[PDB]
Amino acid sequence: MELLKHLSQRQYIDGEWVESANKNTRDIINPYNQEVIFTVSEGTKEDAERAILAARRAFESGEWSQETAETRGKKVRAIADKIKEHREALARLETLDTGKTLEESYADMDDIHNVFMYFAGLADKDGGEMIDSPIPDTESKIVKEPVGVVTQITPWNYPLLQASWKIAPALATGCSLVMKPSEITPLTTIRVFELMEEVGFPKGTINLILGAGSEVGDVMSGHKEVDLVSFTGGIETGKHIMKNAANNVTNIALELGGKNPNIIFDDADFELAVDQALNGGYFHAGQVCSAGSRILVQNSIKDKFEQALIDRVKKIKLGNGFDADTEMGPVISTEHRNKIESYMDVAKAEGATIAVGGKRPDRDDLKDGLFFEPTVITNCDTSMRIVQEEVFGPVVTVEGFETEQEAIQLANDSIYGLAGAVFSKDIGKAQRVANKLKLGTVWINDFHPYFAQAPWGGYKQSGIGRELGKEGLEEYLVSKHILTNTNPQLVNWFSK
Amino acid sequence: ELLKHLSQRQYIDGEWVESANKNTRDIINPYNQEVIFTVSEGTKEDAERAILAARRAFESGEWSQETAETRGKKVRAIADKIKEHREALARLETLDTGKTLEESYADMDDIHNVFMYFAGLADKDGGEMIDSPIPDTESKIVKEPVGVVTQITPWNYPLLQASWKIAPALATGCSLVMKPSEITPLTTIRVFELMEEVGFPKGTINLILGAGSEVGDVMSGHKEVDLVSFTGGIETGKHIMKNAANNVTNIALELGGKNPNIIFDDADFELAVDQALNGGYFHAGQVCSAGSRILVQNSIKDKFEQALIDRVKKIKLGNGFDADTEMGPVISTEHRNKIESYMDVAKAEGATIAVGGKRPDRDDLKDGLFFEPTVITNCDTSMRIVQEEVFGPVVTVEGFETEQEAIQLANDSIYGLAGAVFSKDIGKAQRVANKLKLGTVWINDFHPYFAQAPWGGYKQSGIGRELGKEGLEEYLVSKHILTNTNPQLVNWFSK
Amino acid sequence: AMELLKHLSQRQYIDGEWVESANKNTRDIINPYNQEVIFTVSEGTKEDAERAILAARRAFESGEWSQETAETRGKKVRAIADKIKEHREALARLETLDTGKTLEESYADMDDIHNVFMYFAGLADKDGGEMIDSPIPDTESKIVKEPVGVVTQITPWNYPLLQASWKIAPALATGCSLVMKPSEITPLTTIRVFELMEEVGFPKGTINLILGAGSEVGDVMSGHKEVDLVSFTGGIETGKHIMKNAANNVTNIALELGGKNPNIIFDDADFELAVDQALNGGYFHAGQVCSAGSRILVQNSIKDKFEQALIDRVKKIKLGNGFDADTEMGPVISTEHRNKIESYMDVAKAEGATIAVGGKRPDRDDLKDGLFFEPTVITNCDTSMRIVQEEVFGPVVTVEGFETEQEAIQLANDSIYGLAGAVFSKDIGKAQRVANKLKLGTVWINDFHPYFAQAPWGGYKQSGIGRELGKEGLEEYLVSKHILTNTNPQLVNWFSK
Amino acid sequence: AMELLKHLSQRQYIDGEWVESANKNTRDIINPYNQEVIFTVSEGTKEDAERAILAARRAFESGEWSQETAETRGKKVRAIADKIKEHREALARLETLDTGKTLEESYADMDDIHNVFMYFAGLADKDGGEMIDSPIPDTESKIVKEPVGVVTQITPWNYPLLQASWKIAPALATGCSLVMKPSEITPLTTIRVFELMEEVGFPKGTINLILGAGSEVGDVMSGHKEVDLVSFTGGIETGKHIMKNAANNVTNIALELGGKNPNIIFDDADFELAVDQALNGGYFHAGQVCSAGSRILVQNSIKDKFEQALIDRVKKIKLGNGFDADTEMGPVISTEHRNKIESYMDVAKAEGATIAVGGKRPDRDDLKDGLFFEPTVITNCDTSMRIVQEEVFGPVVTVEGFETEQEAIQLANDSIYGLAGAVFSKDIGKAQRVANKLKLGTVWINDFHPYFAQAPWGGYKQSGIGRELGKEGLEEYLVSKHILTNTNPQLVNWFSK
Ligand code: NA
Ligand code: NA
Ligand code: NA
Ligand code: NA
Repeated sequence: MELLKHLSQRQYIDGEWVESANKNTRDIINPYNQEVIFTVSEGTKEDAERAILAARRAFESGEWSQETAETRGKKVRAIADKIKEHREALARLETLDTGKTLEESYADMDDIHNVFMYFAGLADKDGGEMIDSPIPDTESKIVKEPVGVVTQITPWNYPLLQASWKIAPALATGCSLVMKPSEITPLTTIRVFELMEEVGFPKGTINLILGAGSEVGDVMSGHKEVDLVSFTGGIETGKHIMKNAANNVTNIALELGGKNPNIIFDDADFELAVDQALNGGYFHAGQVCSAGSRILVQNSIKDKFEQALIDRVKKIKLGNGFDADTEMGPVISTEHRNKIESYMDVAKAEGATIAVGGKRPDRDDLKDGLFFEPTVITNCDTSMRIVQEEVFGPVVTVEGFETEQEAIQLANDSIYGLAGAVFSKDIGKAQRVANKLKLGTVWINDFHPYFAQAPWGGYKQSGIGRELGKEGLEEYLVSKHILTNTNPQLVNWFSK
Repeated sequence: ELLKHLSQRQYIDGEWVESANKNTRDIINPYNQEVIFTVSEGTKEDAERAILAARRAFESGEWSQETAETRGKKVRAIADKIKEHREALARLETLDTGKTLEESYADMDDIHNVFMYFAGLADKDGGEMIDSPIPDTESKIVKEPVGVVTQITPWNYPLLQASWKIAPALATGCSLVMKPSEITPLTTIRVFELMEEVGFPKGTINLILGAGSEVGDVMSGHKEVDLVSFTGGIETGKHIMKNAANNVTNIALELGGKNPNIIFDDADFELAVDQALNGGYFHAGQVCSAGSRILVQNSIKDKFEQALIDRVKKIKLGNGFDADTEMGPVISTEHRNKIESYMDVAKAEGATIAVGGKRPDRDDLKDGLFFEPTVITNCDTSMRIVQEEVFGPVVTVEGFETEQEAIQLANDSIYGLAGAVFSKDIGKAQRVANKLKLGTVWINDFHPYFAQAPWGGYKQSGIGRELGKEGLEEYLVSKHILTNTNPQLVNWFSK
Repeated sequence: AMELLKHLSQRQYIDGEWVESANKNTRDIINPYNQEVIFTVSEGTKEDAERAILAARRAFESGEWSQETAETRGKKVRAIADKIKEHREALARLETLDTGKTLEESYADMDDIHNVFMYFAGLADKDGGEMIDSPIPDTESKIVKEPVGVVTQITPWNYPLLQASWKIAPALATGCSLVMKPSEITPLTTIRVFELMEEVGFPKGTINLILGAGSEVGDVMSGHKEVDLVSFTGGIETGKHIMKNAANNVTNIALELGGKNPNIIFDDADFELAVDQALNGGYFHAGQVCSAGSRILVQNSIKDKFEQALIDRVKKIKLGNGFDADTEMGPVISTEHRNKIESYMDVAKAEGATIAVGGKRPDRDDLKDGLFFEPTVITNCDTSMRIVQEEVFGPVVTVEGFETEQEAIQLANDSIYGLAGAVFSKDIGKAQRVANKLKLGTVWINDFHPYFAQAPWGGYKQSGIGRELGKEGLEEYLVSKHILTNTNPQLVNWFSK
Repeated sequence: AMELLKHLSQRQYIDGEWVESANKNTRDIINPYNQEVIFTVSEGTKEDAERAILAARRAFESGEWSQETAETRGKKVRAIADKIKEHREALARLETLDTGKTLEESYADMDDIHNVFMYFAGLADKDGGEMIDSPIPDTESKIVKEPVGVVTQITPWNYPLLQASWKIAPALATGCSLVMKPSEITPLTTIRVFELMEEVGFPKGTINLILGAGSEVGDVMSGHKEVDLVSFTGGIETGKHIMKNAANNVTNIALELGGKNPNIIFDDADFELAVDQALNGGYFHAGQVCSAGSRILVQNSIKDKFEQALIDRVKKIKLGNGFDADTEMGPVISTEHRNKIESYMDVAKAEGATIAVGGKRPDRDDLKDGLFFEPTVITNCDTSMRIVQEEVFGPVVTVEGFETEQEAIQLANDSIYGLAGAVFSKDIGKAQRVANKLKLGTVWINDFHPYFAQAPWGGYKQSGIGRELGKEGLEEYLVSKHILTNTNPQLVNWFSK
């Protein structure tokens, strides 16, 4: 690729592109063919610490934290414009690094532009409140300040998208940040740091660490100079991060995936429900925190639905994300493919049926890549691990339900709470169901939509906090009550 | 006499019940160390049963789907019962905690106002309509009760801290399980009796009594809890947060502070002396926001120290029920011993105990848990006595030269709860206030808090806020409902 | 209620004192059920109104209420709420005696009035303004919300105390001083609420009650230089006059002027529900409701079925005394109003519309002395007609057909009004599409009539200006002030030295 | 700027087309520096204004802009902002040519205008309404915020493009259709911004520009039945007339009418700062500012010192061409306006005040052909005088003394106006006390003149109705609709079956 020839291979710490302190590197792979496409620095825990201290120094200097909100918004808008300027190259880089189709990558770049633009526009819209004090002769106000130094850890599935959800509000509010992308997908994050450097930020305001979570993650979540740890990734890693953050009573924001229900009533638009069940299950080979992996279909149409879904799954076009005909790319890594494979064994052992798929494809052009066939698992129930646990692959389970009440009970019967859908032409019924689902986002007759204007996050074990919207911006602010006594008098409680 | 009718049991799923193992605990009055009452000492199985009842009640919808307006009326009824029983409640609080009766009356007036504020807020939101960027879609954000909440309160202001938690939980439609400090359960039992009189669906409210070491882990680590709200010591709070991580549970923590009281040379001097005493010694300094760290400008430091010391010598110690008392005892033998151990630390580090620093030897104080009001001088920021929260009737005094030095010293702690700036130059006070990393800053005052404004800490003083609209938000969760009003097939996957 | 009258004040309330009219003029108040004089009250002069406004101003400038804490103001408003509930029975009876509506309707009003006061009591201390992130370095920018000032409040005869509560509650919660004048023909419950407010206690001049003819004191109330907001609920022609008067001092105006409210019924509506709600929309309080569903728009496919069902039910509506439990519809308010409704029947027929049922005064012996008018359905009409375009404010509905969803919307929006309306359909998606396109302040989906303190109420187009109820209602009683402090002021040195 | 004119449109913009007046009439535009005709534009008719309003209505109902996503509407408003910055130099020159103010003042306006459009671009998609916790079981209650509808916008001659931006930005951000008419004497930058908006692209009829006499088209713009909001910035007498016309259709009005703005200087103010800011308050744009500090209130203890210092500086103010870098104050806007200012000097003297300096046209050769009026200080005056009570809107200040903080507040509030004012004192607590008591929409503490898009601007009392700028400014362009859905509808069964 033309693009890689000019892309930085280094970390960005305190205004400089720097190698790892130990000079180590890591080879980055294209999951389509398992070929090494780039080599980047693999940073140390001391590099992460230096970045955090630089972020703290920059925060205390006030160069960004005391800049006007209006000016901060103009700089965030400049980032947005660079994303659009470089839309094609960024999308290509994301497809090369993550394997998803170019069309999916273009959608991400449009969303990223809009995320930065939304937060640019929100930057100067709310500085706090005046309170009508209950104490005569006092003035009470609540001022909103940037939370401080923030550490930000992003996942491999949508690297630049998830990075934008964190960077945009942090910069808009005046925070300093240290970001570490997934060790296996750093390309677009490196590129966005180049673009941010072009816009221009005070030294130490933005920092990029590259490397293994196992090497630098503990410093990023446990350092005393951090005010907020924002992590998007796996549940076990998230819980560890939160336990680390507790050592300094540090604010945490977590987005950890889900077991997202796709509820299809017998009065759904049937062909729409089939289309959206495929979309829910198989976009990005199901490697989506909000993938519709748990299909709940009304008993009366269950057989019809399974036959239609299976017939379509057999036609899904696997291939290179750069090829126009491809509908589904490979999964991200050998380890991840192996995990998906292990879940097939679990499903069968529990008594479920692998109705279609469940193996690596044999076709010659797919043999060198990390492909896994789109899969439908039938004859399963809520007690099963395959239904309860997040596989994060191109796999859906299908369960039947008899009544609206049973659909709700089954949908809520998981440890998760991120997103889900209800399909029915009876909008009143869909609305009743939506109000009873313990999910951060519920779609009525759709699957997948998210946008900067609305908060995204989970109930239960799917996370803590929200990203996007006004609530997303609030994670990056802290409230201070300043109370002035305008006619102070001695209390005279203690003897004189 | 009040005690003769007070319940001795836990309240679980609409019934007053003993501990599952029939264990009990004797409650002590710190003024004389006498046993005043005996209550059930619950088990982790009792706490679990309460959590499961709260969950069942939440899912039934009897409270969670009640109208917000009606929920507000019930919260207002609790407020009115607090006022109705103000006398008895104040007396119980002084008996249990040792603070003066006048301090307890002030608490009861505040508690009435906390409930009343949240009663009035209950029906004032609901969420937002969003202008969706996707044509032919409707986007709304609904605010729902967070769910089942566990609430753990401290021994210093038991009913006040209980009200900060109960009021928004009930206003929003949550179910709750509360556990007061094992050593100070009396007013919390009484408020449960009063809430039962108001009337709530079975399982909506539950009271567990017992050791944090026995039931705290289940209250913070149970899968059916959606929010853990804890007010207490830093080490316990960290543990609670680690437990809450097991189920990715929301946490709200209020953990105390090392709160600065910054006195400039242009402060109203007698006001600053009065407020330094108030900051340091109300409730024998057992206040999350006590002004234990006095920072005074160098040019008036000597004058200030002499004035403060002279006043400290006159502070009247005694029974909280006696009107002349200005400062009562500290809470327990263990707590007094901890304060005593800090005096040893201070001297070993090279600081000066300028006045106090020991138990008083006056006949009427000998049987109680008294500790003299104390001033520590000749200390600096590197010392443990300056950095660590003693939570007793002790203040340190450090000098500073410039406004910049005052800010640097004030911010040089792991904490961030509250603090004050005293200066007749309001512009200067405002500049300092904007630079202090504290949840509340008072200009020419010390101690004020109220339901209308959020309270909480930066840094290691906590996570989240109590009081105000932000306090209510801890008890809500957002749901984005997106309806596609003209759905079309995407036709991405081949047919 | 006649026993309640033995203790009710007959006077105005000005600057903390119950006072008669300056010229000792009075007015006899009538019960519309039997046209009997039930009470006599003071009929104030324009000088009395001026004295009340000046007292309100003096009180406002003293700060005793305007600078009271918001939390305390809220407690006082809550005290009023509690008095409404305490006196629910007597107030409901007084309202039925004065206005003629059923006692059950009056009880519902009193429950609502309690909730209005309680809502605003709870809202009183929940704002104060905002801190702005200033774009100018070394400045502090804040927006403080203050009471608007002195407010004049003019209420209608249909729901006197309810409409009074909508104005009084936010005015007191925010710290304004007010001067209220109820409809000259229905002052009873307003006098009573002033007695109750006095019991709670407010600073002298904070609340004032003028009694009398809009033709005598209305110009002073809308045109005085010391007034900051004129809030009027009533007829369109009077409202326009009030607004023109208010312009003389560039005074804020809040107006609620009624409507021609559509009740849109699709062929997939729950049919019996739609018939029930069309009756409710048309005939509660004899149709004397700002939001009455006087304009029924029914899908052509079910128009004949609907008209027959509605007409059959209208024939069964029970007319009588509002105090009698069997009564479903009381009389209209006055001779003048009944005559106006009657004149509309002539207009309808001359335009070619059909009076399908009703359209006259009833003859029954027990109804002959009262101001009764039969519930009426007008059919075979179209949007070009005066009977369809103009607000009759009586127990009368028109019925028009529509073919499509698009035509329903076009017809519903083809009026000068914009207050409220409904859409009936089991297809909630369709109902939502229609609701988004109706130019109305409130749209009900599968309901008719609901309003409550938590949500703003008011009209698009000629139905009004501004909103009452909700947070927006409170905002009518506030004014914003931007205070900008330069914390490091420097000379500009633009002009030569 | 004369080269810029060679490419500038001379026509109105109606329903997507640049068009002449229906009667082919034109108007010559003058440069106040030399009274030379610099451009000739169409002078539209009342039928042109009506056609624009009908086009705006048609466009609104088509939904092309009103139903466009808020995010996309914001992007288009941002595009306007970027064009203002792109064309900053030419626009600033055009504004100085048309209005006479200094080029440096015009550059500052263009920077502000960019920021106004950018603020509203960023606000466009940040609301939408509220979800309400309904008090009725089994109902859903929401408040949707919609564009108000069709808006007419009338701007003043002092800051034409700035005032235009305050109106255009929120109207387009919210999805309204608009019809704008700039001051007949200063249309240049408004024509230019319409060219720039056309480049960005809006649906046909969404934006319209009428050019002409308020006396010819103002009545249609304020009195047409298809208008939902009339937004006017200008003189008090015209504003009152506009409000009275708007009343004919119960149309929302937003007015900004100027003020008698106090500049309060305590004896503990930074003295040289107060002198600098008194000059700035009085004489920027030759005092032709809605918020000019024309009414100086100075503590008696320093009044003599202050008057002498102010007068000595006023004598040094440099008058000249706004294009010349040394000029500090340009000419006034027109012959009629200069004559009005002159007539006030006669009034002042007849009332017993002293013209301490200025009060006449300057004689210098390079100023003789222009509409210059000397910077003037009037002393020995009091609150009872017309010169103190009435807005001159020229390069003139009055000076009155006060003894105490209480007297400063009483005098400052003793006018019919309520737009802006300042308090100068190093005692910030005192300045805050005074600021809280001044009945003014904006109060500056130790500053004079600041305004910005982030904070609302507008007047108490006769200075206006409503606010421009900030979130409140956006709200003038929105309307609330309460949609209440009954999710389990049941028959009421009130009326007999
Ligand atoms: Na969670
Ligand atoms: Na913290
Ligand atoms: Na209107
Ligand atoms: Na006004």
